[PDB]
Amino acid sequence: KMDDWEIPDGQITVGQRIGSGSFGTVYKGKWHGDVAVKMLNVTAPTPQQLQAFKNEVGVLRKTRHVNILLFMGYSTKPQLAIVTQWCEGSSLYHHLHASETKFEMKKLIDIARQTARGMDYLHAKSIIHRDLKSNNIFLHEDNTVKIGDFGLATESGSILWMAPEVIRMQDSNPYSFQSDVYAFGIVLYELMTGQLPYSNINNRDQIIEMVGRGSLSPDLSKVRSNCPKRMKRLMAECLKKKRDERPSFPRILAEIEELARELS
Amino acid sequence: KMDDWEIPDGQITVGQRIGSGSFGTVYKGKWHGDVAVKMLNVTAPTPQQLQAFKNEVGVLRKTRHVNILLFMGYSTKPQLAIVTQWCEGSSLYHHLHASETKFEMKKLIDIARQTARGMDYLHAKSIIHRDLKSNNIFLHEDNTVKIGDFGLATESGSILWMAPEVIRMQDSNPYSFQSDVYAFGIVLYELMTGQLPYSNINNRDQIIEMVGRGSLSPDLSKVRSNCPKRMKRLMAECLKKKRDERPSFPRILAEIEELARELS
Ligand SMILES: Cc1ccc(C(=O)Nc2ccc(CN3CCN(C)CC3)c(C(F)(F)F)c2)cc1C#Cc1cnc2cccnn12
Ligand SMILES: Cc1ccc(C(=O)Nc2ccc(CN3CCN(C)CC3)c(C(F)(F)F)c2)cc1C#Cc1cnc2cccnn12
Ligand SMILES: [N+]
Ligand SMILES: [N+]
Repeated sequence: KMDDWEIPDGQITVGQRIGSGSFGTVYKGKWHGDVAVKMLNVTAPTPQQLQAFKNEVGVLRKTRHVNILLFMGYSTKPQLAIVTQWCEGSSLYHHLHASETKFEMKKLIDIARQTARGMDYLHAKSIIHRDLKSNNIFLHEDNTVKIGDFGLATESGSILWMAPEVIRMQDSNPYSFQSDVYAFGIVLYELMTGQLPYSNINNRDQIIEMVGRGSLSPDLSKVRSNCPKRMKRLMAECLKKKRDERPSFPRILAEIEELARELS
Repeated sequence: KMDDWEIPDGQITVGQRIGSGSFGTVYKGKWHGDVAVKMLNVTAPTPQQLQAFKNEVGVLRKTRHVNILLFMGYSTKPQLAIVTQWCEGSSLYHHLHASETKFEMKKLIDIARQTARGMDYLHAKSIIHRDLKSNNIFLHEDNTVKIGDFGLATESGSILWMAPEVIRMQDSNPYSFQSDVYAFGIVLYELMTGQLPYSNINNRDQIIEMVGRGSLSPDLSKVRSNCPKRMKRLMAECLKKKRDERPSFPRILAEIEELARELS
């Protein structure tokens, strides 16, 4: 039952504020070591806010994997809050797009590989991320990928990871395993090029229209010269405009693991 | 309910055998990346073996902390098995007592600190380890302590970590939070001296008798010259012959965290 992960009031020490976001405000904290606490920052949660809290706790409780941010518990007083492990360092987004760090290809592949492990796990439990993007991939201790859904803005933007069908939305719910695969394709692009797609287009509404219609797609000729050819091909497959031509994660993971195994 | 963490048959790939032990046989495996699988290696589990399996799953399910080995799931077919994350490297025992590695003091303190985090967490949930010893402290990636209860023999032996009251056993069940604190004291000794206590005594039965009676205790004059004085004092307190003079983990952890914070 849910109360097994309830942390009684008074035990958590809230420290430095990290950021407010779409899912609450995040702090560093102490509770049997370092933790992160995401607070619903709100005077009277409505029943919808309560349901959403419950939903996040419910899904996080189903995850036990080294590449999924570790859920540790929740509290309902002093306020609504979710507690996770504390990750040191910063996001993949931060490393690629807003830092002097340039990773070696082995490391780039290892990041890809870990990210694929996490996603394969989530898909195996029928969990659809919907917000996979480099800013939701934390490089804990610069080494271990932790996927989360942090809701913190970068230093929609996020429309860069959306599959064509997600942008078009001609049915109610266009999200799927295959849409997460597309987003993962865009993370691969980021890794293998160092860049965000469509850097030479300055109108987010044209990017939206054009990706939706199939007239614009990421320029794969930009991948670095030492990107393995099978990586570039997998990326192309993850980015297929037609949802059902994209591969599934078990195959994605196996093929990346094969690339990583060869580079010693 | 328990079945939420059941992994269906066929999904796990069992690889290299690691060791048989007191709690089953351990293999490296693949399941959405690397895992360890501990197999009950047995043709017809008795009801006691089944209960013990359930007990291990039940306790491991209550743990979500970065310094407790991550439980991931179990199977009941092909055989009884528990699945955890795969730890790279080796045990603390291995590093201190059977390797060329000599750690710096900062690192030794950080190991102490992480181990204290894990133990404080387990005690906060009323979990008594009973087998805390350096061979049950894994240094994952040489950096992150993962406490488990692996049951694998080293390259009782384990009587070295037993508090006097545990050896004497004048009541049925001499185990407690305070007995885990003593064992942690002996891990501190290992860290700060590089050695097992009582290396100049070759009769395990005399060590047993004498620790039980209070006539023999670890020689703390052996700690390395750069061991902080407050560390040496905490170790002395964790090793108190009288159970109730030993500190609790919240205090143990706070004082180690204070030592670690000062060394930058
Ligand atoms: C305190 C906290 C609480 C919660 C979460 C959080 O990630 N929530 C989460 C919600 C849902 C899902 C899965 N769903 C996605 C939606 N989808 C519709 C359904 C499936 C997942 C996922 F991991 F499974 F992806 C995570 C993160 C933080 C953090 C933190 C933290 C830790 N270190 C640092 C360092 C700097 C900054 N922050 N930080
Ligand atoms: C597959 C597997 C399954 C289970 C366990 C296991 O640790 N079980 C466990 C049972 C009980 C308890 C707590 N109780 C102690 C008793 N006490 C009476 C009650 C409280 C805990 C603890 F972590 F909480 F301590 C752990 C470990 C392995 C492993 C592995 C593995 C992973 N990487 C490697 C690399 C090399 C070798 N092995 N390996
Ligand atoms: N990082
Ligand atoms: N290690």
